Amino acid sequence: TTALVCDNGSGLVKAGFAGDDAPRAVFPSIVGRPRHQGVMVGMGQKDSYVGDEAQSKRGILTLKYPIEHGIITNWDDMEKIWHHTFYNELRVAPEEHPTLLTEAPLNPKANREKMTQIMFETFNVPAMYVAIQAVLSLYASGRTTGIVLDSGDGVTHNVPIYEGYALPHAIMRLDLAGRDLTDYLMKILTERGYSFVTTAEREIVRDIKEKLCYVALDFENEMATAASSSSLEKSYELPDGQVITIGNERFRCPETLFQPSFIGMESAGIHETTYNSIMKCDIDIRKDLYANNVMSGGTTMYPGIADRMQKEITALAPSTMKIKIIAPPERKYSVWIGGSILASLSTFQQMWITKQEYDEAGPSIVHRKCF
Amino acid sequence: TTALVCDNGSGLVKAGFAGDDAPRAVFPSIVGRPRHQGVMVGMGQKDSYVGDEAQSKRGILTLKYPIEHGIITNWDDMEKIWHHTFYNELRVAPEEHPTLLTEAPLNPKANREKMTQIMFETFNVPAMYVAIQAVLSLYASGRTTGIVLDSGDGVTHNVPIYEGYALPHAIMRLDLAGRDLTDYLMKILTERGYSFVTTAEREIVRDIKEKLCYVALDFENEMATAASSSSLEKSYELPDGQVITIGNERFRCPETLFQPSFIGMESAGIHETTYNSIMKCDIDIRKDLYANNVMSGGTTMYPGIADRMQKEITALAPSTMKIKIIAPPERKYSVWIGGSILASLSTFQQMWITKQEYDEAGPSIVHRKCF
Amino acid sequence: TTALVCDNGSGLVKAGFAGDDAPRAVFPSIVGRPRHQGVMVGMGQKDSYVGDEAQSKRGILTLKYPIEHGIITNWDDMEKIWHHTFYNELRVAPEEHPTLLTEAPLNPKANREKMTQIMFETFNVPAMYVAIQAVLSLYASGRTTGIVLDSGDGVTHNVPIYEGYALPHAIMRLDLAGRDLTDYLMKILTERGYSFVTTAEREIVRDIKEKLCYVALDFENEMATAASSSSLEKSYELPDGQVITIGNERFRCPETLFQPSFIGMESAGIHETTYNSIMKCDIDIRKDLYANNVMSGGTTMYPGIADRMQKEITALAPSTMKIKIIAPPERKYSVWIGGSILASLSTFQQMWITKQEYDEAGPSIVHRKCF
Ligand SMILES: Nc1ncnc2c1ncn2[C@@H]1O[C@H](COP(=O)(O)OP(=O)(O)O)[C@@H](O)[C@H]1O
Ligand SMILES: Nc1ncnc2c1ncn2[C@@H]1O[C@H](COP(=O)(O)OP(=O)(O)O)[C@@H](O)[C@H]1O
Ligand SMILES: Nc1ncnc2c1ncn2[C@@H]1O[C@H](COP(=O)(O)OP(=O)(O)O)[C@@H](O)[C@H]1O
Ligand SMILES: [Mg+2]
Ligand SMILES: [Mg+2]
Ligand SMILES: [Mg+2]
Repeated sequence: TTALVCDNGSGLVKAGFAGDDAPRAVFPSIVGRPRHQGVMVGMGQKDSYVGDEAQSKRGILTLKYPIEHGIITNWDDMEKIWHHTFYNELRVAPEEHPTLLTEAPLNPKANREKMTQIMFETFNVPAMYVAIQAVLSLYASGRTTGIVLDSGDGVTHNVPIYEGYALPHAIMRLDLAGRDLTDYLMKILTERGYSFVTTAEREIVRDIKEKLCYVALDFENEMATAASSSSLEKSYELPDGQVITIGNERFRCPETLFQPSFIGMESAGIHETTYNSIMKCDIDIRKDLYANNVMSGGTTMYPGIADRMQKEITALAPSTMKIKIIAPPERKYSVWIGGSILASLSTFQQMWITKQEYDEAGPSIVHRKCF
Repeated sequence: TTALVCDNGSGLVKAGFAGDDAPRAVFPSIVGRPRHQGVMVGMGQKDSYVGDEAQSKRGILTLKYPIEHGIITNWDDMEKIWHHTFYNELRVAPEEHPTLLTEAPLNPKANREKMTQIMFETFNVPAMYVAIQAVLSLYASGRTTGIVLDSGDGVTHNVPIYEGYALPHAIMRLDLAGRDLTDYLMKILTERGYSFVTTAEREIVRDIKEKLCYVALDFENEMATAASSSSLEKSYELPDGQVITIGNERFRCPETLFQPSFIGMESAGIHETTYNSIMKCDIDIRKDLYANNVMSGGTTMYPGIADRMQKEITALAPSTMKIKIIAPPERKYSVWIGGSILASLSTFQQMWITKQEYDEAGPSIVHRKCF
Repeated sequence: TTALVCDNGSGLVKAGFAGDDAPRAVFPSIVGRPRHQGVMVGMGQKDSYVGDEAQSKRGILTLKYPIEHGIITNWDDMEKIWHHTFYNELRVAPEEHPTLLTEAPLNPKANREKMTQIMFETFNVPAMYVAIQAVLSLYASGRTTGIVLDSGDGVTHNVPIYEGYALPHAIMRLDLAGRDLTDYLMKILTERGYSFVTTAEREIVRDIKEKLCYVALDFENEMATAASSSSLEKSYELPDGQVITIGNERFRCPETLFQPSFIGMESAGIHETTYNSIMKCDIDIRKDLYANNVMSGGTTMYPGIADRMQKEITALAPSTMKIKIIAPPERKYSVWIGGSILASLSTFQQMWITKQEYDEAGPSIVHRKCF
């Protein structure tokens, strides 16, 4: 039976069949419920819309993300989304196909406990597993060593690995990701006048960000150049033809990745986070982590991010050494690609949590058998 | 049993059977009484006349409209109109038939309350319903989405709808319609000495308005042209042989719809009201309302009005949009046709207010079981 | 030289001198112009009227508000109102006095840019300063640690301030204020038949609101009480001579504050906004923010709103905390009184913006020498 690799990301749900090389389907993880009053008798049915249907019709809906910082907060929505992805997207019976999920490190235990409980008692999947995301990212690159910086929609996390051996005492999780960047872009935009408030309008600010934002290579220089002239301005068209124009916002918003004091946070930037992640590990493996940075996750698709991080980390690490910022072209999907790779292995097929094992031991097994 | 549709307008009662595509009865909504002595013997009885039997004898009658501005102001006579419709036009005792009525939006509660009270207590219909006029207008075109502009005889109101979900904060009503324009035409006809002072002469002026008037496409150019030439003047023959000739009145009277300050009202024209109603809707759907602007009501029957709405909304709205005014050729009965379609839904048979329910809860039930 | 303090309200301009106890002059911020034509020579002159004189004659004027939601939309008329204050109400040439102004938070930048440019180029004030309204609101009360819930005529906003160190990432600004409550009241007064359809009658609805609206401590309970008994029905006398009776509108009108979905808005009520603004702050400072909720703004004078806010917030904050609301009688002028306090301090004299500094650096200096 061909396994399934369901990466229940925090912003987008990626899914597909093991043995493939790209997800069968992608779509946002939003459950929309109508907000106004229905007058047309015999029309306006389907009290709730999920996925792309609620994405397009968002004018009359309220968009709820069930995942808030990588931690599933509302469960009824999550069950809804899993049923949707299994049936109306993949179009297969879950009770015959192994599944492989993904989770962030340092998550509350009840999260994955209930994840497995749902998978086994609602969908009756024959087998399932819960892998960490950076390990799959490091498979997707095809490596055994490296330090993985996977920044999704909810969470940012470093996870140094060396020759297959993870070093949990240096894993660092920094809860600052794409969603916060959009919520700060929305707030800065008012300086020009534009007011984006409703839940739906976050999905227009998100597109503005995805379309126009780029991380600076020298923040001070970019501010100076922007102030000098309008060379950096770019105009965007709302869904009402009205055109908006943003200048230095384009690189002020991503800057928050490196100076979380923009959003008020105390944590340090991602460059210092990765550096301090390297320093905590054993001194004799630092050489192969300094030289094997491997990015992942969507948030790392801003132009100029790689050069900026190269410069910023090299301004920290000892000069004689070499820092190499590997950025796979499809890093937006590395976790799922690695999941497919893992589910392909013959050696791995002895590590499944089978329905008999779950029935014998109970939900708590998923902690023992899973990293 | 078969239901009845009774679109009790302010100018014309349109009553018939659900299923047909036309009203079975169409008579004016007036109730006349004699203002002269009755020296004849055994002749001139029936102190009051109703409908066309009143119109044909308007020589010796005083005409009254039981409905004014869409709020019923004389129930003793609206009862006579209902009695006439049921018993002489459709020729059916209502006690057997479900009855479907209509009321304009923002129209006081104590109006439909007393309408329900009358229908249940006096005629004793098995069940009934009060559907808003814009919504039926929207069914008649079979659409799902658009901004409905009804311009009846006494009220002009908009009701934006997207995918079936109405927006109560964008329902803008403008009580300027056919009777205001009839009175204004009577006012400006005095410039040429034509003095129409009574009610019968108001009916004659209403026929003048229907027969001659048309909406200008550029008011200042039309005024200059008419003032500089006789290309526009037209004639009409009164019911005693005298012949009248009118000029720029023809397009001055309709223009009041786009400039109510012609009659002292401060509100905005119909174009501005439509734009404001759309612009109170969510940004997500304005692209779909711009291209689905419906029309209805008798007063929008002027030749070239659709072109003027096109021009005004095109000038007002953002340049990157497709304005398209939907003007069905049969749009004089659009509300009634929509009602006929609505009453013939199997899903709508659960929406009727049944006699037992009103006996239980009372007139206020209409505020619950009806829009 | 006594430095004025000109609080720029959206609905009421509050002006006076620094050091006083309360404003020397108060007058509404509207600019009116007649719509009809003059017929008698030497009468009905001076096409434009401003403020209270426009209020007095509003029967023949069209009334425009230069400010919308706190953002000066009509500069040509705000200039006239500033001229009016300086040269008729206070009756002092401004170029002899430092002039302290105010501005709401999260307010677009070009707004205060031009607000400074006009002040320095038309009136040529020797100095000036543009404070925030929450900081002044907290000055007036003499505290140092509070979260001001300032509800005005254009903007409702919270601002947590602790020991004088603001938290710029927690400030919230909602575009719901007195004017929307007035508009919703004017709409729901059509449920009874009263039609208020002119810019002149917006002020009659405004006074009906100010004089008969009150907030319910338990919305559903008050609705039941109103339906069951007429004890909540009170009558009012319109200037035209008529009389009106209003039942449950009296509290249905201010309820838009706590369930903004009544006016089609999605955002959360004021109590939820305050709770969120307190939950976005550091952990250890919430204890003192809970205990110093300082109210302000005219919209907050609705009887029963302090109690309502305290009752509602105590259901969100953990039971162990001592939620307090401070509702001084003079909370309407709080911002101006705070400005009067600020201008008199001896430590403030250095942070003025002087004519020479503006000349050397232009309007951009406002973002640098203020908050
Ligand atoms: N081309 C892009 N440029 C910038 N940001 C992007 C791009 N694509 C996706 N993102 C960001 O990535 C987030 C969603 O994608 P993703 O990182 O993969 O979430 P997740 O892994 O949890 O499924 C969004 O916050 C979005 O801002
Ligand atoms: N061809 C026409 N041209 C101009 N005005 C018209 C035309 N037909 C009807 N009207 C006007 O519309 C009014 C009646 O239209 P109607 O839709 O039936 O009003 P109601 O809301 O009561 O149903 C009349 O007063 C008449 O003046
Ligand atoms: N006692 C009151 N009760 C209720 N509303 C009031 C009261 N006083 C003023 N208002 C309303 O608040 C607004 C004026 O108050 P204000 O705080 O000064 O607005 P702004 O800050 O913009 O100057 C007006 O819309 C008015 O209707
Ligand atoms: Mg991810
Ligand atoms: Mg009509
Ligand atoms: Mg204020």
